[PDB]
Amino acid sequence: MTTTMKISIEFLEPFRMTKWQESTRRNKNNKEFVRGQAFARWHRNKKDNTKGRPYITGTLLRSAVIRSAENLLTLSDGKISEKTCCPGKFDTEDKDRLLQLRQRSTLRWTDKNPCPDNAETYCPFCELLGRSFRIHFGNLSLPGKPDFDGPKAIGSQRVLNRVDFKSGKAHDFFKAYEVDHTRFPRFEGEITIDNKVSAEARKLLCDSLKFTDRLCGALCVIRFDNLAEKTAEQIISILDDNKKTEYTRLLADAIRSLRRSSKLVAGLPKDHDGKDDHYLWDIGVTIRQILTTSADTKELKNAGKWREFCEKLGEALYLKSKSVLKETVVCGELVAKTPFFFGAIDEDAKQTALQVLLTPDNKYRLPRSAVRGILRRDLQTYFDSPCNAELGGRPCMCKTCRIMRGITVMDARSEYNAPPEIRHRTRINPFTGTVAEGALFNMEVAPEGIVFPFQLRYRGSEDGLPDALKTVLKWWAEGQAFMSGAASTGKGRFRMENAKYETLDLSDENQRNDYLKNWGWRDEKGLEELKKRLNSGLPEPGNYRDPKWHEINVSIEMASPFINGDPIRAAVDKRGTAVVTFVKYKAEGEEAKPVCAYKAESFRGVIRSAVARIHMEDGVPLTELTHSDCECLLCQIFGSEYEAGKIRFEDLVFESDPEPVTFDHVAIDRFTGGAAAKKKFDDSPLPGSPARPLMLKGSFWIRRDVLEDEEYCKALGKALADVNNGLYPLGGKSAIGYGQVKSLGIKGDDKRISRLMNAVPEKPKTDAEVRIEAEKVYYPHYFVEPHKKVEREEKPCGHQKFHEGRLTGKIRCKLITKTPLIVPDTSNDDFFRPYHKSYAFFRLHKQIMIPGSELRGMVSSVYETVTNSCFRIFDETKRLSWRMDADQDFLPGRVTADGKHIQKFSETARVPFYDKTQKHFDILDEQEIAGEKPVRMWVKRFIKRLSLVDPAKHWKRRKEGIATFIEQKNGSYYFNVVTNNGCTSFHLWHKPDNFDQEKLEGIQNGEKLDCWVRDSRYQKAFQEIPENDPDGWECKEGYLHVVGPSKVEFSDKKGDVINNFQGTLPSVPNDWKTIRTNDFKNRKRKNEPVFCCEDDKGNYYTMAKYCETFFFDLKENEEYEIPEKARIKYKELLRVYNNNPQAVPESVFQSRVARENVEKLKSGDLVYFKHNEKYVEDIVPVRISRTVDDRMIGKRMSADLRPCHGDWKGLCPACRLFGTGSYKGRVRFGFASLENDPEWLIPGKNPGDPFHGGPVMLSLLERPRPTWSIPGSDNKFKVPGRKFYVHHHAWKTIKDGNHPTTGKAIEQSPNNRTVEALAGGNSFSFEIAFENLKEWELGLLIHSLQLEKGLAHKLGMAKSMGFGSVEIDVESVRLRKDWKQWRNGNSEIPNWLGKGFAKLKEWFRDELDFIENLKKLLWFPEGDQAPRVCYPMLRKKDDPNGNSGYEELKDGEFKKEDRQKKLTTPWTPWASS
RNA sequence: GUGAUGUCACGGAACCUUUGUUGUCUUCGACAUGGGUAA
RNA sequence: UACCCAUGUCGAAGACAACAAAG
Ligand SMILES: [Zn+2]
Ligand SMILES: [Zn+2]
Ligand SMILES: [Zn+2]
Ligand SMILES: [Zn+2]
Repeated sequence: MTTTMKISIEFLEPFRMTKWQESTRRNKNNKEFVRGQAFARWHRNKKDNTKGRPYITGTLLRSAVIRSAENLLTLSDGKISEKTCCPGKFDTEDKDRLLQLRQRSTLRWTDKNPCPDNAETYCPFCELLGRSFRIHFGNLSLPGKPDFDGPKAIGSQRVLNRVDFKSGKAHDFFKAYEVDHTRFPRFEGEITIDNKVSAEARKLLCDSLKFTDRLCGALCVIRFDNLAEKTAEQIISILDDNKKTEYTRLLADAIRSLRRSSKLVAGLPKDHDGKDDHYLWDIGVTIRQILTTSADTKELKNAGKWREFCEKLGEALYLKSKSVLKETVVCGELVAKTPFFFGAIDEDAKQTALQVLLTPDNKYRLPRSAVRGILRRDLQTYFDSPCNAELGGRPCMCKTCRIMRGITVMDARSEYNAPPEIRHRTRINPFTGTVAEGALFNMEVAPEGIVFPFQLRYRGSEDGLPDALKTVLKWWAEGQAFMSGAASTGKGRFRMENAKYETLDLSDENQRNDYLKNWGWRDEKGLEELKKRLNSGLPEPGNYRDPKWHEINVSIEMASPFINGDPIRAAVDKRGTAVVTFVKYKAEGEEAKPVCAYKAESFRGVIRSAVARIHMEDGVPLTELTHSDCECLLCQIFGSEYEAGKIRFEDLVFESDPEPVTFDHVAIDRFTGGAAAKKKFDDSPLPGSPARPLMLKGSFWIRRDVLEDEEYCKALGKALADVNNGLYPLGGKSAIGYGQVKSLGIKGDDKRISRLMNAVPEKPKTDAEVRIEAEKVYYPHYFVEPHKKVEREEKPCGHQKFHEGRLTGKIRCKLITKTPLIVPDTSNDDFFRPYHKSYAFFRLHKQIMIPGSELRGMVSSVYETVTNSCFRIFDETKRLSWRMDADQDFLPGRVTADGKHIQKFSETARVPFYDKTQKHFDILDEQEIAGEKPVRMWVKRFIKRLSLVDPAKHWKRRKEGIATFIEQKNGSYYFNVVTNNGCTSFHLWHKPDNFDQEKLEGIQNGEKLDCWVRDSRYQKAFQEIPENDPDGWECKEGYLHVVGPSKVEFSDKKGDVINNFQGTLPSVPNDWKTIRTNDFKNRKRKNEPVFCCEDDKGNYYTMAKYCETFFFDLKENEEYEIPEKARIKYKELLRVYNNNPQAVPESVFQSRVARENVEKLKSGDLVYFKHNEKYVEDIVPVRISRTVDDRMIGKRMSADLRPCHGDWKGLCPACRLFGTGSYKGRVRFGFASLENDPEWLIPGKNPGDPFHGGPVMLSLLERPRPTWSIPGSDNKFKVPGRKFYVHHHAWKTIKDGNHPTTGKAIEQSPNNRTVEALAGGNSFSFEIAFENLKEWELGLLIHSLQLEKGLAHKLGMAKSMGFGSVEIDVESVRLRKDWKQWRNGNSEIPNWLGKGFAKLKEWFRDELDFIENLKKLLWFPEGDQAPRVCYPMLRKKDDPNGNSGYEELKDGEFKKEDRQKKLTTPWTPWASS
């Protein structure tokens, strides 16, 4: 006789579920199992499989109901209905049977004895306990009994740590499964109640069910009545096929960044010319096309679906890369004033190192655990007493724990669901100034401005909230709620807003019953009614305590460009650039606004370095200290791995919205003087200049106790003063003038910290002498042959501190132009044009200036020559090659079926193919033409010519014989000649012998006559014996070498041979096998057959080759193997053939190697080869072809002169001063600013604006040719030296349209430049910042700058044609004696120069000849002295002046034997004239 | 799928430390092609 | 198997090297 009451539990928060465990561990000795006794449980349908279902025990529900009953009986003085309850019986004989025992105190409401063990009737409380089944609680299950694969199908495990209060660092953690109430809100069950129980027991059960507010860690209401995989495979296959796997990770991070929107697919960058040949997105179908067809797929039209697709694809690519009781309700919103980071790692998401916590539907989550932890920390801070409570046991009774036992906080989420942003973070090596090994990672960051609903309920005996809670909530109201991790980088600062508080008296019977009836107004509907009763504001704490953190505002003025780089954003950005500045997102509504900001991590690192460089502990600078378990200044101010820091830097944002500009850079090879291979690049920094300085303003929070301390204030003041003196540039690429701090100023410190922030020798006369003759013509560039000794002895000083005896400061110099100067703005190529590229001068904010990178390059090139050093930029991997001449050792051969052997054909013959004397093309198969199948062709090696008259009147070896005349036709005689006493009889046709045929004109058929026969070399083969000469043909089997009609001459202007062509010029045929000879270059003798044609693309073609080859007499016994060196040389030859700008525009006239893009040597190939012993030296595909050098170009140079590899071989003085990849340089080159209004070379069109200038056209600036200075493969030829262009006044001649060498004209072209030049007399002032420079280093830098009276520099564009001669005068030197004191060093300059020259004497005692050579290359022409300098022309027939061209110079003056000495002796003429 | 006269698990901040940075003159002249002739 | 040269056009580089998380 029982009745069933059905119950339902609805969860308002994600609830906690336990990990499944077998019955062997379900005991009292397992910590993990007993920890989850208050959580939901997971069942197994079978023990082996994880397929199961979540359930809630009836025991947990019963315990919660009993606790609520205790509370209700306490609030009603033990009275339920008209009966009084007993104090309750909680006393068990067998303590062991109880899995757990109560460790909280039991509420007490009466002094009576508990009910008797055996009694006729029991109080309602005892009936509810179960002493009077009577009331049985059944397990609650999901409705419908659904099955799930496993716990991870319904929930995700999360880590919850425990943080020490004093240190701020965690020391332990535990995990639990969180199941979202959105997916699984309701659990249903039943309670079986016996009919004999009293009505008061049922009333108490109902009241306790309605009073139970939490269960399984969540607030609850109890009521009783393929494509991504395929895309990844395709992308990986495309990368594998094209050998572009090194771009995989960059493609994994970029594609992942596409998860924000599919619109980014159309916004992907293109090539530099606007075409779809981007080096990343057009690798292939292409990757861009794959992403395009994935974007508009019907499946991925939803934003969430596209985000999931992008995340899965990025992950796949990354893996490929490897009594009195009151309740106060406070409702408001927590708003993020900074980015925040609640850490939670997904094990299946390995692409991001640091991740934020999200809901299953990708909403940002403000967890309840973090809010409780922050509340406890803030209360402990308020009380100034840490809670020394250990886990487990009876509850702690401190002031904090008492407050926390009445506190309930709702877990919160946000409507905003955009994916988090990814930030790059690194750690710098203090000694090298570069990044440390392995210190590169990325962090997920949630945007600022996200709003979370916030509800806090406090249940306690006080009238309202305690004073501690009031003060903590007022701290949070002032925006000092630091909730999340990564606080030192200014993350996780919230402000509580729209706060309302209301107290409900649960002691009142009416209020208690109202609370019970409405379930405490904790559900979504109940909160709506409750919030109407809430009153705005917060209680004012009587004993209010000030917040522990104080805000200090920083304002930085930088008169220079700035960049905080982000390469992935650039890889995705619409405008193709190598790197772009960092941009963050802030949340507005459901949208994200991107803004440019200086990362808080970078500013924190710079400030920390500034503090550490000037301070040292116990004789050791703070940087060198291990910073483990120490009390040093750096750990006190900034924290360490042991404890949290007392300072927190926020992101500094730039005022206004400065849009970034694009600066191009190219590395200049020190040998060739031109662009180094692959070293062309872009940068997109924020533009800054003295005209419009960047203003970077932000805040950082410092703890009050530090701001009170005098020593910390003094340390921060000295560091910020050194930053204020420009000692610490912000951002990257400061070596080229970026991010120079003009001024720093802090506010809000009450002046505690800011109180600390507050004749040059004449150029020496030169000794250099250069004699110039007006007749002589000199070369544009010469080479300084360097001294063999490059000093690697010194070790580079670290950037960790300033050193005694070393000089730090700034050099202000005046750079003067002595000739026109050209520095182009290459972002736009149409400044002087309405194609022919035309560049404006370099201007920043419409101010003419020289970027620091060009000045740095020029000064570094001079410095590498003053002190002998390595060639810092040099393409060592280049392989030189030359063309053969018509002058033997190459022999025919066929590559065997193995592929590692080539046999040797004994003989070759010329088989006419493209003339009208045979039908070989018709009577040969494709396989025979290709050389696959052997063919039988008659060959003749000697033809016979005869004279009727005995040799006279003009052979040297003739055999006389009897000619029997057969016939005469076509004007040519025909007779069978029998000679060698009848041994050899052959039929031959004969041309009329001049002055001889007339004597014997009489034609007798069957005659006998006297003749003399000679043999001539006629090495030709035909498949069928020709009818004219059916004698002396030997049938031989061999292979046909057919490379096509390759020997061709293509001219824009009509050549002599094609001009005399009679008829109409035919079209170029598509099939190269149909090409037939149409004319003869020597028509008189019917030789040199030629095929002439004309086309629009290539103008006139003249193909003079009519014979293919026939390889016969193969030597199968003889073979030669192919070394890998020969194979790589042949591959280089093939790539040079295929990558040929000057190739003929018709592929029919190209060889089979070039017209069919032969990428490798394969089996069956017929080639020429030269060999040594049993291995092949060189292989060529045609008769006259390319010769490839065996060694790299860098081998032609001494190893001491090669670029330093770091990993410290050591460092040269110039590499030491300017830095390498592993060592940061100690010099920073700022932008030179033009002092006055510019005197220009050419005034522009409009006289209204005088600052702008007019166009001028340079001649063709062509690629430097290393093969000229290096005449060939001989080891005698070396790298002559470092190229330095001489000073000359060809700019005057080329100011008109006069070519430098010729002067005929300079017409526009699609391959030349137009520029505006700063005429001579322009004055710039610039500053070079240096740190830790020796005396001789400063002296030699000054010498490199000033040079001597009579010298100059060359800077900018078109140095060969007289442009860019500039001079530098050192104006002033400021030296950093101390952080507070600076003194001038103009009196110390002579000592600097003397010590530098003494160091030069030490290094090179009397071998300073290079200096003089450099000096002669730096010598500037005196008055009444104008040398003439120009490159030669191709040939003398192209030069009106009559000077010898390159073809006439390679033999003669600049012959291979003496070209190097001519080019290594400065100012050496190449034309006497 | 929990036992039952005793479960503070709202008893526990995934927390602390790290500079997207180092190096690079928007520069610049001789090369490309393969045969033809031996009346 | 031994000589002989003939033709006059043409852009190149477009990022590279390193770190890809540790304590
Ligand atoms: Zn009782
Ligand atoms: Zn406590
Ligand atoms: Zn320390
Ligand atoms: Zn070096």
